[PDB]
Formats: sequence, C-alpha cells, structure tokens
Amino acid sequence: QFAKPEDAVKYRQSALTLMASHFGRMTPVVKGQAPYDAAQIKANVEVLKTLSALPWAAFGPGTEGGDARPEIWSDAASFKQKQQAFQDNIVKLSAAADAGDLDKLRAAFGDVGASCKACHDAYRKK
Amino acid sequence: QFAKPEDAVKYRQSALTLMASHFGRMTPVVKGQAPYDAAQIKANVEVLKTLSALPWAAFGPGTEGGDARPEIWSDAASFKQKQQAFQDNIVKLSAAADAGDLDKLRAAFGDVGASCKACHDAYRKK
Ligand code: HEC
Ligand code: HEC
Ligand SMILES: O=C1O[C@H]([C@@H](O)CO)C(O)=C1O
Ligand SMILES: O=C1O[C@H]([C@@H](O)CO)C(O)=C1O
Repeated sequence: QFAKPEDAVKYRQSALTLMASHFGRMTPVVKGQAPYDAAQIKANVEVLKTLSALPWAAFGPGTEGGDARPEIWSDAASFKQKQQAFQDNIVKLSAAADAGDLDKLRAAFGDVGASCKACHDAYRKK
Repeated sequence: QFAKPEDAVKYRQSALTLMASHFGRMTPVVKGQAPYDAAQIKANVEVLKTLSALPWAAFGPGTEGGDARPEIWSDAASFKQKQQAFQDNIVKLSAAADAGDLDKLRAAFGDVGASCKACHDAYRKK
C-alpha cells in the first residue's frame, strides 16, 4: 500500500509510536501507582492487540530505511521469529487482561516488554 | 497518557497517518483498478474502524499544537459533532464491507472521505 519506500518507513514509525503509547501508558497501572480498572485495561489491550500486528507488513521488500537494520531482510526467518514471539506474548497479555488479574497482567506485561527490547537489540540501529 | 502536549500531538499525527493509509489504500479497489476481495476489505475496514476512534482522545485540554486549529477547543461541541459524523460514516463503511458489495462500499467510502475533508476544512490549519 506504499507508493515509495519512505511511505512504508513513515507507516511503521507511526504504528510503533502508537503501539509504544498503548503499551507504555499501562506502566503506572502495572506498578500500582495508578488504579487498576479491569475493563479499562481490557479495552486498551484490545487496541494494543490490533496495533501490534501492523508494523510487520511495512517491512516489505525494498523498504530499507529508518532505524531498521538491513539484517531484517537478509535474515528474514529470524526476524519473523522475533515478531511472532512478540505477538505470542501479546496474546498472553490479552489473556491476562481478559482475566482481570493484576498479578498476571504485570507478569505478561514484563514478557511483552522483554520481547520489544530483544528485537530492538538485534534489528534496530542504535 | 501524555507526559507533555507534544506527546499528544505526536500521537494524533501518527494515528491519522495510519488511518489515512488504511483508508487511502482502498482507493484502487473502489475505483476498480485493483481487484475486489471482500474478505480482504472486511479485514482492512476492521483495522480502520479501530484506528478511526483513536485521534480524538489526543485533543484533550492543553494539547494545542500541530496543525490543529484552536477552535477545536473553544468550539468543542461542534468539533465533537464532526468527529461523531465521521465515526458514523465509518460504521456505514463497516456495514458495506461486511455485506461484501462493491457498490455499497464505493458509496460508503465517498461518504467517509467527505467527512474527513469537512473536518479539515473547519479545524485543520492550512
Ligand atoms: C521486531 C520484531 C520488533 C519488535 C517486537 C518491536 N519492535 Fe520496536 N522497532 C523495531 C524496529 C526494526 C524499529 C525501527 C523502525 C524504523 O524503520 O525506523 C523499531 C522502532 C521502534 C520505535 C521508534 C519509532 C519511531 O517513531 O521512529 C519505538 C518507540 C518502538 N520501536 C517501540 C516498540 C515497543 C513499545 C515494542 C513492544 C510493545 C516494540 N517496539 C517491539 C522492531 C521491533
Ligand atoms: C475532525 C473531526 C477530523 C476528521 C473527521 C478527520 N480529520 Fe484528519 N486531521 C484533523 C486535524 C485537526 C488534523 C491536524 C492534527 C494535528 O495536530 O496536526 C488532521 C490531520 C490529518 C492528517 C495529517 C497528519 C500528520 O501526520 O501531521 C492526515 C493525513 C489526515 N488528517 C487524514 C485524515 C483522513 C484520511 C480522515 C478520514 C478517513 C481524516 N483525517 C478525518 C481532523 C480530522
Ligand atoms: O514502551 C516501550 O517499551 C519498550 C522497551 O522499553 C521495553 O524494554 C520500548 O521500546 C518502548 O517504547
Ligand atoms: O486519504 C485521505 O482522504 C482524505 C481526503 O483527501 C478526502 O477528501 C484525507 O485527508 C486523506 O489523507
């Protein structure tokens, strides 16, 4: 859906900005510094679930640029496994949110954050 | 969820970039220049539906900036009506996509696009 590679870069950077906001805004809740409203979090994690599937289609062939390392393309199977592990951890976070349990939410939240960082460590320029 | 007003601006600009891509990528389909896959469009419009609810929470009090006109805040009821008309037209587009009918899709698509432009004409700086 991108006329030029710059358009895919702009897309993925916007998707990740959104995804970072919907993930990160829950930090005060999982730390206990903001109240835990199970319905509020369930609804936010549903938004996060939709957003977290979006970046990966915007790393198609020929869309080198931004802070993406070229290894995303030359090691595509390994990149796909990092994105699928991440997505699997988002499924786990959805489960916790749907269960309404702050203990499970905080554990699932930490797993997701670990998966974000692991991908960045391998595939994001510094 | 925004530490500073700049963060709300960055959010809404990223949300609209996404929303513009999920709307605009259907232009070749509704013009007949790309094939119509009812399931493909249904799934894309579901993504668009989620994204099209996101910008409005990022125009909260004190988040003046970007290309937002100050009238968004001083005429809040009129801005809310433009965003709700837009959202209602997205419901209509979802209905058409869910029905699998290219004729209805193209009409609903044009209604949504009209609603985007009407808001920009009143509330977006040029
Ligand atoms: C690989 C499978 C990744 C996972 C999982 C996550 N991120 Fe990521 N991120 C990745 C890349 C390759 C890049 C660079 C994209 C580019 O072309 O520039 C990024 C970048 C970011 C950014 C910066 C976005 C920008 O506005 O320029 C942020 C804020 C970010 N990523 C956040 C983030 C979060 C919160 C994640 C888990 C919930 C996450 N990423 C996962 C690769 C991957
Ligand atoms: C008011 C109810 C709006 C509706 C409906 C739509 N848009 Fe909009 N848009 C609006 C404002 C006030 C602004 C400026 C935001 C800012 O703070 O800068 C915008 C901006 C855009 C942009 C530019 C985003 C950027 O990256 O800076 C685009 C591409 C855009 N809008 C697209 C768009 C589409 C496709 C819409 C209908 C599907 C749509 N907007 C509706 C206000 C409103
Ligand atoms: O909110 C975020 O969380 C991840 C990471 O900091 C987790 O360690 C990331 O890259 C963000 O912007
Ligand atoms: O794709 C878009 O459609 C609307 C508008 O052009 C409809 O007239 C807009 O502002 C876009 O970026």
